[PDB]
Amino acid sequence: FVEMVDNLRGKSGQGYYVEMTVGSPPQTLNILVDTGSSNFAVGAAPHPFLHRYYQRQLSSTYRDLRKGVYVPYTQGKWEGELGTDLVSIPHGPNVTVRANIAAITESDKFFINGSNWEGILGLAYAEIARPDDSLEPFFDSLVKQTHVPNLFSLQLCGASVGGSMIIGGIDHSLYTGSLWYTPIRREWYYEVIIVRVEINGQDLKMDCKEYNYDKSIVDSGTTNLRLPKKVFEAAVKSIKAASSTEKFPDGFWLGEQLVCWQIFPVISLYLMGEVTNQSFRITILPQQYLRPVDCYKFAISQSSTGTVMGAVIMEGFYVVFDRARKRIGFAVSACHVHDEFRTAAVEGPFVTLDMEDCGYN
Ligand SMILES: Cc1ccccc1-c1ccc2nc(N)c(CCC(=O)NCCC(C)(C)C)cc2c1
Repeated sequence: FVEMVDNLRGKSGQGYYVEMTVGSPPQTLNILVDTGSSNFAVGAAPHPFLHRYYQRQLSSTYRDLRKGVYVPYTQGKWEGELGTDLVSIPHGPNVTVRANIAAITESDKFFINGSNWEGILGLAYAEIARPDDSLEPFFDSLVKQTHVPNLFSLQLCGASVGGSMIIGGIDHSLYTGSLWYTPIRREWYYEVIIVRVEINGQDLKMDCKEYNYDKSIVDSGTTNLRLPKKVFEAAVKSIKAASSTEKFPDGFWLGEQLVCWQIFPVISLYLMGEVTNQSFRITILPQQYLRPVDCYKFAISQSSTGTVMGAVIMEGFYVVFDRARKRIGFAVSACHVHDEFRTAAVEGPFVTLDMEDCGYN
């Protein structure tokens, strides 16, 4: 999978995108890689922020589904017109798939001014696709129509960002040590179960249900580590404690301020393993959750929809979305940023009882 190496670009905080083609003849677009959504949606109108857009009138293979779709978010939205067309990934597998495409015709606070992408590739499952789960997501269409294996893996290496999306396989050059797998609890988001959290080696001693209150997901579309409020409150209280050599205001912890200088504690997440009463832990450095924006912001925030393992987690690990076996693999990434005193790590096995009780119902 050599030519798929380094097929991801982007800017800090603006997500990772991959090059794709749509229609016949092929129209090239940069498309965000997003494991937290399930729609393949592309700009189709000359929005002033867009470098380019889907021009359906130029594609002989375009087919109109004659149905709109409306996707609101927190004060933002995009909406579009559903259709199908031929889709390829130039630095991916050598195949061409007919996939659903949502031609974005109206949006608000969706496209980013100054960014270099024009659409979004939802890699999650049909259940959270809009308008309903009958709109087959792209990767499902890819797997059904070709012999590409039902998995993909992501190495996000956080000016410009870089990374690799390996469609249908695993490139063992992109990680060190062994892969450790956590089960996909349910196929809608990429939902997983955190069973224990440690700050600098010290457990938070919270009922593990809180770590997954509502849910916990793996999301390449989210920048930060998003923890439930009560877990976030307890998490920052511990990170605050080990960080007494230097005192910042309270608002900096809620995402309100940056400071440069031109000692922090490591965060450990224990994930449910593949075997009863067996878990493993992934540990990230300060180089992950303190994102430069030599200045840096604090990239851990609270959430209402559960835990979100975003780029702060994924940029330290090679992550394997093993859809065929309903599991997610983690391994130390060969590109993660680390000093010479501490390293990102994936360790196991550990003994953890009542891991199923950690999931919310
Ligand atoms: C921010 C926003 C504004 C207008 C339209 C869409 C978006 C949007 C697009 C894709 C997203 N993809 C994501 N993975 C996320 C974060 C995770 C999340 O809440 N997913 C829920 C489902 C859905 C992504 C809203 C469809 C938020 C997103 C927000």
